[PDB]
Amino acid sequence: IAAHKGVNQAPVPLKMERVGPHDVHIEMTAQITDIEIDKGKIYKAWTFNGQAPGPLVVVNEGDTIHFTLKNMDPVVPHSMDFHAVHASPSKDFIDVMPNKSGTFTYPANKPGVFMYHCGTKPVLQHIANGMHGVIIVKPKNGYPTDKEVDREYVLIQNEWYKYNDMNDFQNGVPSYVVFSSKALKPGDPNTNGDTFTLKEKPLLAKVGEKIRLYINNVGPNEVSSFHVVGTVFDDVYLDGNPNNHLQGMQTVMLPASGGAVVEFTVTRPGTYPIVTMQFNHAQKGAVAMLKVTETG
Amino acid sequence: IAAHKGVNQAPVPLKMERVGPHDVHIEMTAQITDIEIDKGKIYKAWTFNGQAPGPLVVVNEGDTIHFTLKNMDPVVPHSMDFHAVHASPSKDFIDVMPNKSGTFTYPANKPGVFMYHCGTKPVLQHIANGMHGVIIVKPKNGYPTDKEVDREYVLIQNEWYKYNDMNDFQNGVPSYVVFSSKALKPGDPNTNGDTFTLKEKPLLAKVGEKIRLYINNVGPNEVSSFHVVGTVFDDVYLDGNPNNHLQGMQTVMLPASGGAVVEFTVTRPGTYPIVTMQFNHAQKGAVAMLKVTETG
Amino acid sequence: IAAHKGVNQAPVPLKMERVGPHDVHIEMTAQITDIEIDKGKIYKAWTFNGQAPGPLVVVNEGDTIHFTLKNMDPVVPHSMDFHAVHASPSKDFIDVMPNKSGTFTYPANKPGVFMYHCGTKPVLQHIANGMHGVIIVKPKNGYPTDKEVDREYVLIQNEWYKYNDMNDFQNGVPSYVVFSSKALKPGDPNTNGDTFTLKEKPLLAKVGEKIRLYINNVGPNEVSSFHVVGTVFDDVYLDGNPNNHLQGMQTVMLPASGGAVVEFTVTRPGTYPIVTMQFNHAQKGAVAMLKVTETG
Ligand SMILES: [Cu+2]
Ligand SMILES: [Cu+2]
Ligand SMILES: [Cu+2]
Ligand SMILES: [Cu+2]
Ligand SMILES: [Cu+2]
Ligand SMILES: [Cu+2]
Ligand SMILES: [Cu+2]
Ligand SMILES: [Cu+2]
Ligand SMILES: [Cu+2]
Ligand SMILES: [Cu+2]
Ligand SMILES: [Cu+2]
Ligand SMILES: [Cu+2]
Ligand SMILES: [Cu+2]
Ligand SMILES: [Cu+2]
Ligand SMILES: [Cu+2]
Ligand SMILES: [Cu+2]
Ligand SMILES: [Cu+2]
Ligand SMILES: [Cu+2]
Repeated sequence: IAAHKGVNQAPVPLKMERVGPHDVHIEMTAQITDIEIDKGKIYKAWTFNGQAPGPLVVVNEGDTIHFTLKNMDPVVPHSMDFHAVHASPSKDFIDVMPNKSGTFTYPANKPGVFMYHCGTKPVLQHIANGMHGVIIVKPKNGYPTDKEVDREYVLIQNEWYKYNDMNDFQNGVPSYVVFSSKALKPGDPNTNGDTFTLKEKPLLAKVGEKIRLYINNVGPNEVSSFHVVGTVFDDVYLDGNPNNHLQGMQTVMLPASGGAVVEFTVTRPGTYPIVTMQFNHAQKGAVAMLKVTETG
Repeated sequence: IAAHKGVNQAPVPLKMERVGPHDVHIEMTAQITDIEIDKGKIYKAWTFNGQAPGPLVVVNEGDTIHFTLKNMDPVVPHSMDFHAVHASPSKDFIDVMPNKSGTFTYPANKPGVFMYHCGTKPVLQHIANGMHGVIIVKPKNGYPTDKEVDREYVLIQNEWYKYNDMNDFQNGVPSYVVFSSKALKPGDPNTNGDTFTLKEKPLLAKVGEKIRLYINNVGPNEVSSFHVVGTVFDDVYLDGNPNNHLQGMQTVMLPASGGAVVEFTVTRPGTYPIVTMQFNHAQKGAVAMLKVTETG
Repeated sequence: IAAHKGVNQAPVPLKMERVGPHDVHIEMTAQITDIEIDKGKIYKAWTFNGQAPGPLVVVNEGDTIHFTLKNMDPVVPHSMDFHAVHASPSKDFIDVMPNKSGTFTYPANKPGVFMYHCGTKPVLQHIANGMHGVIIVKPKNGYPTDKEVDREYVLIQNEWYKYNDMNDFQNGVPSYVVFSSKALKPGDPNTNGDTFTLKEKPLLAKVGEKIRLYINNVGPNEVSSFHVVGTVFDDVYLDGNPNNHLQGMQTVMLPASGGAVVEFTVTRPGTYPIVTMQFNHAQKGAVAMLKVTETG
C-alpha cells in the first residue's frame, strides 16, 4: 500500500479505566507498526496499539465496555469485534475511517478467554496482517480450582503469512506459527507473536507450582493442539467457562478463535517446552519455554 | 464422465411417511444436477434428490427407517450411509446400480445431528461431488433448554473442489467453503451449498430471541470453527446429544462429519454474520447472515 | 543419511517387568528399520523397537516408570517423551547418543491414552520419520462402563511424508495417512502404520458385542475425525480420563497427539470400516476394517 511505505507508528499503551461498578472505558488504536516476527524478518503489521497480537484486555463478568477505536492508519478503515460481547455487528462492529475515532458500547455477559479482532472486509486480510488479540472476562464466582493456582500467564497462538498476500492468506500454508505472552500483573512479560522471544526469555515458575495459562488460538486459519511438555493438564475449562470442565488432558484442541483455561503442575526443575503438537507449526515457530527453578 | 455430459436431472422432493409409531419410510434419489456454487460457476453435482447438501431428514429417537434409494445416475452406482443408524455396512450401505432401486432398514437409536453421505468407493469422490447431507434424530425427552428457544434453523457446512478431480480432492485446498440451510418448518428457506444465497437472503429473527441452530460440518476434508458474530453460545450439545452439554462457548469446533445443537441470544437489531473463524474458508464463501429485526 | 544406507535393523521386543507394586522397568531401542507403508513402498523408518508406531506400553495409574532407551542408530541421537508422565524435559527427555543407553525415571500419575515420541531436535523430523507410539495408563478405579465391554483393541493414526524431507514435513500434504493396531492380549494383532494390513486382516468381533477402542492420533501434523461406520459411540472418554465423559457421539475429534477411549455396539454381521471422516486422509490410507461374525 503506497501510503504505508515507510510507516512505522510507535506502539501506544492501551487505555482502560473503570467508570462504574459494572462499566469500563477502553481506548485502542489501529496502527501500522513494524514487528520482527522471525530473526531478520520484519512484517509491517496492521495492529491494535502497535502490538500483534494486540494488548490484553481484562474485564469482569457483567461489565459493559465503552470502547473507542482511534484509527491511525492513513488509508485503510478498521473496526473491532470482541467475541466476549453481545452486540449488533452491523451497528457496533462498524468501520472507523482513517484519522477518525468511533465509540461503541456493549456488555461482556459471559466469563472466559475470548478472541478479539478487526472486522473490516476482507476480514481475513485484517486478521492475517495482525489485527487480533484476547479479552479475558473474569468469572463472578471464579473457577473451582482457583485456590490451587500458584502462578498464571496468558499465551496466544497466531500465524504469519507472506506479507499482505491475499492469495497466500487463502490458499497457502503459514510461513510462521508463533506464541506470544500478554501481561496480567506487573513484571509479567508482554511480547508479540514471533518465533524466538519466549525461547530466549522463557516464562518463569518455581518447582512444585500449579500454573494456570489463559490461552487462545487466534488463527487466522489453523487449529491448535496445545500441549505442555513434561506435564498433564490437571484441569481445563473450555473457552474459560467454569462449567466446561475437563480433567487430565494431555493436549487441548483449540478451534480457530478458541480459548481455554488450562492448569498443570511442574514437578521438577528444568525447562518445559510449550507447543502445538501439530509439529509442522512447532517447527515453524510455535514453541515457547517455561523455565522452572527452585526459586521461581 | 461421457454419460453425464449434458445431464441435468431436475430436483425430486424427498418422500417420507410414518408407517408405525416407531417406523418411518424414506425415499431418496441419487441424481446428477447442475448447481450454481458461486456466481457464474456451475458444478454438475452428484446428489441426493438434486440438492447438495441433500434434503433434510428428521426422525424421532427410536424410529426404524425403511430407506429406499432410487439411482437415476445413468452410469455410476450410489449408496447411503446414515451416521444416525446402527447397521451392517457391508449389507445395508451397499451399492444401488444405475436405474435400479434398493431398500434397507435400520434403527435410529441415538438423538442428534448426524451426517449422511454416499458410501460408494471411492467415497471421497462421491462426497466431494455433493453426496452429503444431514439427518436429525429428535430426543425422546427433548433438550433441557427447549422451553427457552424461540426460533430454530438448520445450517450445513461443506467444501467444493475442482470438478470431479480426485487429485484435487486428495491433495488440494478447497476452492469454496459454503453454508446452506435446510427447512424444518413451512416457510423456512431450503438452499444448496453456495457462496451467496444466505448473504443475499439472510436467515430471519427477532430482537431478543434465543435461536437454536442444528449444525453439521460434512467436509469432506476440513474441520469447522463455528461462530456467530455478536453473540456467545449460551448452550451447546455436541453431536446433538443432550448429555454433551457445554455453556458459554464462543466457537464450536466440529470435526469432519461433526454436528452440534447450538443456542444463542440476539440482543439488538442488525445483521449478524455466521462464519467459520478459519478465515481462509470464510473468505472462500463460508459466511451466512442472520437479519434480526424488531418484528422478525 | 550415508550411515543409514543399507541399514535395516531387525525389530527387537519391548522389555517390561514390574519391580514393585508401583514401579515398572521398561526397555526400548531406537533403531532404523524398513517398513512397507503402502504396497511396493518401503520407508526406512526411524523407530522405537523396529515398529512405527512403536510398541504399546501399558502401565497402571500411579506407576513410576524406570525407562531405558538403547540407541542403535549409528549416527543420530534419539530421546523419549512420554505424554503420560510428569518430568523435567531438559533432564529426563534428553538425548541418548548412538550406541549408548540412557535411563530416566518418572511417574504416570494420570489415567488415559497418551502419545509418546522422540524428543530430539528437530522433533518434527524424528516424529515424521516414525518415532511415535502410545502408552496406556489404566485407571485405578476403571471406567464406569467397564462391565459392558466385551472386547477391546488399540488403534493408532499417523501420517507418512516424502522420505526424510523436512520441506515436505513442514509444508506438504501427507502422502499416506494410516491406522495400526497394537496388541493388548495374546492373539491380538500387532501391526505398523500402513495402508493395507487392517483392510486385508480386519480386526475381529462378534455380533452384538460392545467394543472398546483405545485410540490416539499421533500426527505429526493432522487432526483426526474418528468414526466407526455403521455404529455410534455409546460412550467416549477424552484422553482416556474417566471424568471426560461424552455419550452418543458419531465422530470423535482428536488433536495431534490426542487420545480417547471409545465404546460402541456392533449389531449385525458384516464388515465395518473404521475411518477418519477427513476423507482425503481416508483415501490416502486411513481406513481399517472390523469384521463382525456370528462367532467372533
Ligand atoms: Cu452490582
Ligand atoms: Cu462511558
Ligand atoms: Cu483492520
Ligand atoms: Cu498448517
Ligand atoms: Cu501449589
Ligand atoms: Cu508431544
Ligand atoms: Cu412406543
Ligand atoms: Cu416398511
Ligand atoms: Cu454416490
Ligand atoms: Cu482449508
Ligand atoms: Cu425468548
Ligand atoms: Cu471472530
Ligand atoms: Cu500401594
Ligand atoms: Cu528401577
Ligand atoms: Cu529420534
Ligand atoms: Cu491433510
Ligand atoms: Cu455385550
Ligand atoms: Cu461417514
